[PDB]
Amino acid sequence: CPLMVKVLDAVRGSPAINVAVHVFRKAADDTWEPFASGKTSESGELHGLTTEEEFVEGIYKVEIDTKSYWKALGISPMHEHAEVVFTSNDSGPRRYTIAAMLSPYSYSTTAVVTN
Amino acid sequence: CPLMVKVLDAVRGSPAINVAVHVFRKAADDTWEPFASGKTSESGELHGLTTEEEFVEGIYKVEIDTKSYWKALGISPMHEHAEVVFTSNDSGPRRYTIAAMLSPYSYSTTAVVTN
Amino acid sequence: CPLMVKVLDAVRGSPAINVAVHVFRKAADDTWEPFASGKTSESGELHGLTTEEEFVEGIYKVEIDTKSYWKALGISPMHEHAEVVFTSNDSGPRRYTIAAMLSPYSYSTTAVVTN
Amino acid sequence: CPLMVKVLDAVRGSPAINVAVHVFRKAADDTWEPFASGKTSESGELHGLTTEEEFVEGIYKVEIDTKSYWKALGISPMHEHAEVVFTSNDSGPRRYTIAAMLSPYSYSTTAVVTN
Repeated sequence: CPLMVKVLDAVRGSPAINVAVHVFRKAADDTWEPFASGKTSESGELHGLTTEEEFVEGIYKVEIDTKSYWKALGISPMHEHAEVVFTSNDSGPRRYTIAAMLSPYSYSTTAVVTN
Repeated sequence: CPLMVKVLDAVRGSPAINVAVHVFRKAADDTWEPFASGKTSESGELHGLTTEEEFVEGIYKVEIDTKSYWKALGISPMHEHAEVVFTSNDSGPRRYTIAAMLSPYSYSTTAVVTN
Repeated sequence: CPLMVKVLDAVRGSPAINVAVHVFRKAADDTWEPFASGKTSESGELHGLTTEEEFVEGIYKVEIDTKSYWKALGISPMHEHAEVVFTSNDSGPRRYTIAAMLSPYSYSTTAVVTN
Repeated sequence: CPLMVKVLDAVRGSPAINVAVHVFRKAADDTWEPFASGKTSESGELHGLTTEEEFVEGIYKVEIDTKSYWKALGISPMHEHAEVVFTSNDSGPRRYTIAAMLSPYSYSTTAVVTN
């Protein structure tokens, strides 16, 4: 509920299905601690990564296995992965949607925060 | 000189070459009057659309024929075109560059206004 | 149901609420005919614009009143609107989700087409 | 010459000036070795990161310090940075340009490979 990840395919105009997503949280010693992970569903959305209790303030990294996605579609991409690093600096009942739009040579990402 | 267009292909990671661009200016009867046109060069850029003298205050529409571009590459796109509508004001800055990033199911257009 | 529109604010990272959206369909005489309209909800989403019975093949213009959105936030924007023009064909998938991400000088738009 | 970075501020419609850029190259032991760095000029462009002789085939990471840019404008952005990882090949086009479009809650990064 507090964190959702959505992956779109800009070449085919479809949800990017079964894309692996890893989320890390920056630890007190500046290292990346593994936090949660999953695969996008048929809608391109990855729900249920975390809970309100666990998703505290911090710096989070979302790494998307775009290369495996493209290769499964018959595409050899130029980007090796997609990575989005963001901060939650607002505790409380805040909901984050991290959306990534993918192409073999490009990505775009948007964060929408709602209450 | 006062109005430039730059177009990139975010799927192939290249300038979008030979893309037709049409510029319109809103007439007193709220219809779009043809103003200028051209096609992008091998660098994805279109220079010389207009002159300082001809480029007066008004509401301008820039339409980039992305559909013909994608079709010539064998790619089925979503959009008929990519566009920006903006107002030229003589109190504001003096050079307008329309920067367009293209993919078959996603585009961005930005007005970059410089002095 | 066949057509959904979502509008996001790239400056604030929030849904764009109460944004007016007009959809037009190109008539056989090359004119733009009013087809449907609505305003985005608190989620930035506009549901129920049309029905399967009404949404036939054709060329559609989705015109988003970004100017009123920005002025309600105290901003006089450079883009006068956002416009997304596309063709629906019946041999392909039938549900279109059109998302637009806004700034006073830029927008990006994504199309997701499902069956 | 072989590697350039260009950054636009899509909220203000202007080149993103004085933006720090760090480039790393993957070493034989899978570690990221610092390769080059610089900052964008008044045109938003960063030239002279490297030379043809030093930019050999390999996997390169380009990290753009978007956080400091927004913070210098008084804005606490969502993202810590914008990054792309790509592979250079000698038997291919020999100029790589990373084009980045920025907003506080949204960005795109594209690799443009030209000859």
